[PDB]
Amino acid sequence: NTDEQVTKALNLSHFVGSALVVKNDHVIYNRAFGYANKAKNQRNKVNSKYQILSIQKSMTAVGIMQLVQAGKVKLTDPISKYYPTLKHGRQTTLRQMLDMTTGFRLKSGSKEFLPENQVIDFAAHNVFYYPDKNGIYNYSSVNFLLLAGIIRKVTGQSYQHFFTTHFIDKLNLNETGFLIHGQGQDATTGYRALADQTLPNYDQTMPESKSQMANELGTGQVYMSTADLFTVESAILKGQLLSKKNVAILHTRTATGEYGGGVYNMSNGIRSHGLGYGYESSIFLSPDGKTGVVLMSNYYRKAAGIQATANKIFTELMKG
Repeated sequence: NTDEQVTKALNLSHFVGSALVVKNDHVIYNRAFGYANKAKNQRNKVNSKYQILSIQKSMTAVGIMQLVQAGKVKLTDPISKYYPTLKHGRQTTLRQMLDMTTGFRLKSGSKEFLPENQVIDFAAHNVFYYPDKNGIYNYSSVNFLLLAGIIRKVTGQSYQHFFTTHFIDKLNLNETGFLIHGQGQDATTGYRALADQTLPNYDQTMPESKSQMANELGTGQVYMSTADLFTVESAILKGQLLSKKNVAILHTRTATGEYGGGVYNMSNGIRSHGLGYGYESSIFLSPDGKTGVVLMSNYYRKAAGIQATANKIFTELMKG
């Protein structure tokens, strides 16, 4: 029984959050564990909202590739086309930015809360360039912040506007939004764990300032339910937002990394993972978008990471 084996694996890892498993487009597991907000005695629910974190990068990537399908950008474009004031790494292509094969890094964003255009400007002006990292896989969030800046520049509207129109309104997502506006009903709280902690105690909540939220432009500023996250990633692989031909060009690994077009590309589908602000997010999805696992947790513990758990579940699920 899938339910017994998934529940046992989630209990063993002291899972806190919501868990979703889908096999051939049928939900075969949908359960929540522990507390959304311990002080208010609010349990996590299957439709609770959690931070998608870096999994938002897969959606920023699709936004870029939509602009490619519409003939407004090319993947061979240099970053200097969109950011003419850059001194260094000007030849870096949109393709590299999408694959995390750039030498760009932003050490930190602004300490103040800034509107989108000033976040983008802060990045363009403070980003460091390491020539040694050019062309080789290295995770660097600023790549996707700068890609969200390209969406803004090309469209003449906000990234929030792009995201709301192209995902939230488009797929009728009822548990999806930006954290900066508040989660609303069935909100979760992020909890801070210690390095060695496995057992949830809800001792410490984890702060996130409005500046931190603004600084996650394109990279990790959105909440979703498990269902909403599965809807989006499934819709992508199924050709609902972008041609399947363009999905395959986007989701192409590199010589040095599985990562390609905002996801990790494996032999048996895709993986995306997020960490931050007390949260962890994990999705594993089959190539056809019909089989996979979403775990989202508001109580990240290094010593009880949810990605290993999702991976184990997914590996078994894909055996049949």
